[PDB]
Amino acid sequence: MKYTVITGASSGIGYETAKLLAGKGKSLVLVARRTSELEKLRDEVKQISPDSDVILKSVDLADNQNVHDLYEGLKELDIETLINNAGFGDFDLVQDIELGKIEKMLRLNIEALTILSSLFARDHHDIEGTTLVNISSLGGYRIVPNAVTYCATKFYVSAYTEGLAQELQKGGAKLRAKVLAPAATETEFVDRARGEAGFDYSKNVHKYHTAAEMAGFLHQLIESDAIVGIVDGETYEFELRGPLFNYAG
Amino acid sequence: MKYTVITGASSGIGYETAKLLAGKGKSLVLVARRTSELEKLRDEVKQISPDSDVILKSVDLADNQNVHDLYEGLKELDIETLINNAGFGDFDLVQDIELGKIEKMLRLNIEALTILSSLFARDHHDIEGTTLVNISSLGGYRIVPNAVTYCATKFYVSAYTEGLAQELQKGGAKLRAKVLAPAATETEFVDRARGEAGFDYSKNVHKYHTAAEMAGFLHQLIESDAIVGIVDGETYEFELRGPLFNYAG
Repeated sequence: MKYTVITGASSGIGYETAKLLAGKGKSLVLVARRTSELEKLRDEVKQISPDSDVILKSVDLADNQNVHDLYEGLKELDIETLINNAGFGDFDLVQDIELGKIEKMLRLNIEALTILSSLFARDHHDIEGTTLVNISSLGGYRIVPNAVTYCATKFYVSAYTEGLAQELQKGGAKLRAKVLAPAATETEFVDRARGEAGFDYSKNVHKYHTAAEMAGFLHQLIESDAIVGIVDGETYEFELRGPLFNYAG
Repeated sequence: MKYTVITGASSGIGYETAKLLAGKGKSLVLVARRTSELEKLRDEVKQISPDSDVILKSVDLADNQNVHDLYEGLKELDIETLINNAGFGDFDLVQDIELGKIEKMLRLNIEALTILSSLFARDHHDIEGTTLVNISSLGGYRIVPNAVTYCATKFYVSAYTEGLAQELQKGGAKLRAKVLAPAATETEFVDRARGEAGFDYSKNVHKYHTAAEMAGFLHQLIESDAIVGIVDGETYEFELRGPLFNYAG
């Protein structure tokens, strides 16, 4: 009846978020390219919550028109939450990057996120109980060597979302906007970012959250009054906080 | 024989930079859409410096292919400096924006700048005497109400450029990357951002630099060892300094 839209639902944080919210009886619109994985997730959602309605959207969100079309197709649904989670990364020096991939990364991590945020805001700003959650990274607040382009995309996500969140608050909007900033999380991110499958976090990363743990944090952020949900890089504690960037409003 | 590439040369900061560097006897590649204004600038550059060679590129940089084709066409030139100055803004709430314009803004402010930075770095990283200068904004370090999307584009430019600059330094590169962050500057920026010609800074803005003053700052940043050239929002003093963002390298 009321729906949560999750982009990048087919694996990782998005997948676990779907499973967690199914635990709360929510209906879901699950968006990704991998139809097969979406269908697997759907089965798992329905096992957790038989009365959850699930809508699958097999869509490449790296195309701006595809994003517009996606949103237009939801017009007959009551969306209470929209989660802009689809995204990927890259490891390489700038002088070494493949522009096809980096261009796509800009279209996905920045453009698709801006298009859906904008369209959601346009027709949810005055609707009670609505929430926009954009997924940045701790890398959207502090730069990581060998990941400059990706970090920059997340600085965009962080600044955009903090700006939007404060615009809505100050303008008396009913819509709330939030930003999740994970650190290391065990998903397919490293595999896609290095361009080779089967990275093992247990044998390569000293500190990381599971995707299930990150989904829990995401849920805590939604239910909170805080704008920012960020993992501390030193302690790996999850912190609900106010905007981190300077704001001239 | 050695060239400075200036994007957005047809008005504002870019225009004044061309005239200043002409004063230094430099040769120029001037890029923009307005052929007529490019030719006017060319006349003025030649009046300042008859021995400066001037190459004009009438190009819409909001199309990624056009940016690639632009760069490939300079292959026979010796580029010592590339300035990613083309860009525009918008004033409006997120819920009120026009997606065509904001989509274009992402393609120009973010994508064209990334493409040219990446391409320049690819074949200049080890070349003595080369400089990349990306034009951000004071709004790429502090968020301005009613300009959230644009500010996010400039947080991208700031983080990308600081990240790149540090990557190059840490890696022993000969190439130097810099970021200029103007505050209010008397250009066509307000006209294009409100979608309304004829804005008068003298009667509407308490503090602003002229485009000529900002060109001078730009020149000081190139000659400096500093990564960041930023205008103080309270004093409007120009400061040469190091990265502002948290960096983990």
